[PDB]
Amino acid sequence: VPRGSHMSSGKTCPTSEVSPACYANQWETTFPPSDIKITGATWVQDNIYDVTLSYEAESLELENLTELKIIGLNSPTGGTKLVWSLNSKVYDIDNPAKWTTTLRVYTKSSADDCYVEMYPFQIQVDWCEAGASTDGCSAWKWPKSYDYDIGCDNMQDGVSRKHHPVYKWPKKCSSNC
Repeated sequence: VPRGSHMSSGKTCPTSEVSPACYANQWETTFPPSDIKITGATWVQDNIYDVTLSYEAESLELENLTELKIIGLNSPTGGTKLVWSLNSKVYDIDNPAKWTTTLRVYTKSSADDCYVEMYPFQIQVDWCEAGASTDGCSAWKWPKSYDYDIGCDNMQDGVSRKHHPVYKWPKKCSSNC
């Protein structure tokens, strides 16, 4: 089957087992609606996994986008993952409203220790500045800059200060545990 390392389908998680690490009766609902989630995971080694993050959110157009980045990431490759940046010359999405990126992440054991989960992080969005097109920006009914907070915080009574949970998946991406 594979002709080297890091090409093995056998370290890939069942997608049915990649799911929210927590649930809440109330999440933060500031800023445009979004759906932010992990859709796939692959075990690298130890507590390190490669994952696919999927982002969908009400947006302006690519031309209006100044910067779009994941920050606060607990990762062996560092805490920032820019997917678009006019300043830093990163051009890795086609549409701010719907995109995916891959992240290499550290994990911790979940409350069910058949699973692991990633650590909290933020997605920062910046529109309409610093060289971006201003076309449509006056009509935008939301702030030009904002953060989505991702995490399973220490809730009381099911009330979270985060917009969305972090995700969990089976330890080692095993199908059976």
